[PDB]
Amino acid sequence: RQLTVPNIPLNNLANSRVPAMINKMTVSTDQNQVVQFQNGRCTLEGQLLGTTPVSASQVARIRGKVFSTASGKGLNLTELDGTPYHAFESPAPLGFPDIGACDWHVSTFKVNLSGDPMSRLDVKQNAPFAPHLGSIEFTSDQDPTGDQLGTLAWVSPSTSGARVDPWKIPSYGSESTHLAPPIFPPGFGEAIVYFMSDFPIVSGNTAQVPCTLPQEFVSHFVEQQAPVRGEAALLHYVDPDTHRNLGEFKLYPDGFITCVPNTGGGPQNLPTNGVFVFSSWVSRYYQLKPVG
Amino acid sequence: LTVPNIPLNNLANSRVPAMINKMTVSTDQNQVVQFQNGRCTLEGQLLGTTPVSASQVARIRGKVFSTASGKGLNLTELDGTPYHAFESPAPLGFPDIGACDWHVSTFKVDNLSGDPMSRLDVKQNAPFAPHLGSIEFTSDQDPTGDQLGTLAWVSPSTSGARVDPWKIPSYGSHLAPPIFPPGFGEAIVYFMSDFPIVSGQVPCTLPQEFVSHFVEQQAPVRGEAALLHYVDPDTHRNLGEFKLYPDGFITCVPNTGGGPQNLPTNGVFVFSSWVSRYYQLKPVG
Ligand SMILES: CC(=O)N[C@@H]1[C@@H](O)[C@H](O[C@@H]2O[C@H](CO)[C@H](O)[C@H](O[C@H]3O[C@H](CO)[C@H](O)[C@H](O)[C@H]3NC(C)=O)[C@H]2O[C@@H]2O[C@@H](C)[C@@H](O)[C@@H](O)[C@@H]2O)[C@@H](CO)O[C@H]1O
Ligand SMILES: CC(=O)N[C@@H]1[C@@H](O)[C@H](O[C@@H]2O[C@H](CO)[C@H](O)[C@H](O[C@H]3O[C@H](CO)[C@H](O)[C@H](O)[C@H]3NC(C)=O)[C@H]2O[C@@H]2O[C@@H](C)[C@@H](O)[C@@H](O)[C@@H]2O)[C@@H](CO)O[C@H]1O
Repeated sequence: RQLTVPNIPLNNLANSRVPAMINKMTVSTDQNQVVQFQNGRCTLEGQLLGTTPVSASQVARIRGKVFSTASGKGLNLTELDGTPYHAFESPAPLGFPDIGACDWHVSTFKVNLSGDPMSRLDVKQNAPFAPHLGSIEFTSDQDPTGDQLGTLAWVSPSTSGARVDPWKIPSYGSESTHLAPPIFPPGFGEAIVYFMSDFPIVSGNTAQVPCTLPQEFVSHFVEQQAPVRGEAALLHYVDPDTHRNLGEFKLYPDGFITCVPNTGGGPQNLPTNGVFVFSSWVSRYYQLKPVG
Repeated sequence: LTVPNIPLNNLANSRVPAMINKMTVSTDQNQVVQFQNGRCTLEGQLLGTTPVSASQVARIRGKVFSTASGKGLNLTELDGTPYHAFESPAPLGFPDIGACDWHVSTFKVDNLSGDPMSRLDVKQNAPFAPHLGSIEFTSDQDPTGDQLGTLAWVSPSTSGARVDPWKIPSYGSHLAPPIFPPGFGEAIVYFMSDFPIVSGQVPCTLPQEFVSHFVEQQAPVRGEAALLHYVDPDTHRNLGEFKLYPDGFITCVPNTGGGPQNLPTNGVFVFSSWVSRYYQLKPVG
């Protein structure tokens, strides 16, 4: 099988961290910044890593059964289809959100509905946040019971003076959590390409969430199950009307994309209607032409 | 030609933001539907309001403006580019769950403070004019400016009534055409998802990833129908035969008293061959 990437323009691609559409590419202000996102992670051969699910509609979702303690309430987590979550070789159930170090606000419904079926579960990333072992605590102004299924609606700071940094991941343990490994900028002047989406972040530097692979790229790799035939895949980002090559990018086997950004610029200066196309297999050391 | 190499339970609904729970046929197997989302030809032509991504499904974006009785939205496309009242029934991705109230959770696309969410309560009555590019709402919050959001739940238009999610809206005073069962014992296959419906699952005719697959591929149609096998991914056994039509829907011949609702929900659809219109399917379920 021959490796391809989706024939879909950037703006029709979904974020792999939050339920939203991609609106631009960028590079990090610190081009040496290392990330360890647990969603949007998939090898070129189609191996899912971390908590990464297959579908865009599994991204940043939570399902579980409500339980009561002396102190309050929690969810005993299940997979999103309701099957049992077993602590094995994943940080959390598939699709579980990976926006670290902040409060989450998750809108859920009970899976004969009457009145208002929604509950907003407010979740702190403090001590009883133990998704790896299979439970989290929440508070809610509503009264959720039983089998609740929902989606991350918005995020806010853990404490009043603080901010939300969407570039961080949670601490899944309460303990080895089987995390997808860190991603380093791989040298040769290359910077990791991040795909950004608008998302309601309260007290963030911006209201945007980065990811390292568009969700449709993930499912494409899973479907295709293609053999890696080189150290990197050279891609062109192409204008779909003129077929002009707008810039060179490298797609690495571990499942992320790089470019060489022009000083003070980068892929954030490119049109957002282009399509990535596989060009050829290249050596790890292939030197890219600068973009932006 | 290929269809997505992905088990059914990892496929998304194309009419609501939810995962596929199961397949079924309609109780009345001659029932005609006209869904506006989840519609795409085999060659990759989007129809109705159907978008490419599962994260565009059943979403609304617009600018808040003042109406006679309160507030409304002047619609835009989901990416914030202007909506033109033209050939589509509405902005791409606009919900198509007809004849009911909608409850849509939105945020202001901006710096945020406090509670950034508004729930827009939308009735499909006189001012509901999505083709022209406007709808009205009531809300217990105070949304302003550029609001982007997703359908959260639905309820009855009036007290005592029931929600029928098999209906589509009236878009106002290029609708995707109806899907007719083709005859010969074949029944349209509907893909069902759990979704919060007060006083009622939501059906669709193509899982969303089938749509992006067709768009992505731009495959030539080389026969009158595509014969698909539904395969157990763990034993690799063929669990049943289905036909995929060029206009973009799927059929089976359901066994009497049964049907694809009796099949496991973790199987994978696989293209087998091109067949003629009247290729007779082995019954399933
Ligand atoms: C118990 C006590 O000493 N104080 C409680 C208040 O903190 C609760 O109201 C708080 O109002 C704050 C703003 O005026 C703030 O909204 C706070 O939580 C909110 O902000 C924090 C960070 O500062 C987080 O971002 C939260 O996610 C966010 N919650 C929202 C926006 O809904 C409010 O209290 C929060 O929720 C309570 C239950 C506790 O978990 C606090 O730690 C949270 O901060 C309110 C309690 O309901 O009044 C007092 O009880
Ligand atoms: C008493 C007062 O001061 N004002 C009255 C309003 O409260 C009434 O609003 C209705 O409140 C109901 C709850 O008691 C209910 O929420 C109703 O809508 C709900 O039920 C309808 C079907 O009957 C739909 O299913 C709605 O989706 C559902 N809404 C939910 C669950 O949130 C309310 O009426 C709706 O909202 C009002 C403002 C109007 O827009 C109606 O057309 C809507 O149906 C109000 C009802 O007419 O009467 C006031 O006097």
